[PDB]
Amino acid sequence: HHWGYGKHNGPEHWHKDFPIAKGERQSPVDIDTHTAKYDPSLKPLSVSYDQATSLRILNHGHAFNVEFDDSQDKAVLKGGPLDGTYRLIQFHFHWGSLDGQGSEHTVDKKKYAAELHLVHWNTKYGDFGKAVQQPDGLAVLGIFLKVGSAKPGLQKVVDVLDSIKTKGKSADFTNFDPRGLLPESLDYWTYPGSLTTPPLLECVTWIVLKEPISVSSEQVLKFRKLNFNGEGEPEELMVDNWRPAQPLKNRQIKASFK
Ligand SMILES: [Zn+2]
Repeated sequence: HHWGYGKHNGPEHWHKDFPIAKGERQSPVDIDTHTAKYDPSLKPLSVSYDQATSLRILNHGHAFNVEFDDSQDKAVLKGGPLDGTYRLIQFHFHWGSLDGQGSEHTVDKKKYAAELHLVHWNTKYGDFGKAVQQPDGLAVLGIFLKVGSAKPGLQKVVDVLDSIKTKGKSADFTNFDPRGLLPESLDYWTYPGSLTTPPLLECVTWIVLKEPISVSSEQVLKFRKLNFNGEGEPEELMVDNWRPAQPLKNRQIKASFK
């Protein structure tokens, strides 16, 4: 027995094993566009992914991660509300069983078909493990996905999903350029939050892009064919692996645009 997204081990149950689930800076949250404050002091985001080195893709049971080599400053995020350099370590998604749900963050209560998370850690802390124990340890770039036209740069990812259908499976995944997953504009909203899966540590500085990217129905359909279960176990489709919006509490959401 362990956490998951089912009726008996879902988000509503996590607080029992991870008390911080009821914390003061939990994520995701609903972004109220009319209450978010424009902050002129916010610097533009600086994304340097030209030297990114992807290594592998694996199904860990709650989603699939594309891992990158983070032994050097190859793919980094700087600027915006960030102080220092943050290295990209992995990216993953959160999707639904239907196109009307799947994203973790919501905009004026609107849900998107999926949400992409690019996770980076503050180099000042030496490694990811130490970074998660700090309030400014991680920076996660959130991108919404809506169903429409196909996204060319995403196809490489969808075509290998068949090789990592079940929990525990991994496959070599080299030379993937994450730049093909970014929208045209880099305008964003930002707020202090947490990881959206256990251990739910409150070490994240969220950067949610205003502009979603479009993916085709066929592309998202392939995501839905993945399994939560391991090989040789009853098939349980990997869908709705998203956590519901949490109370904003004592926090303010800032916007880089007005
Ligand atoms: Zn995530």
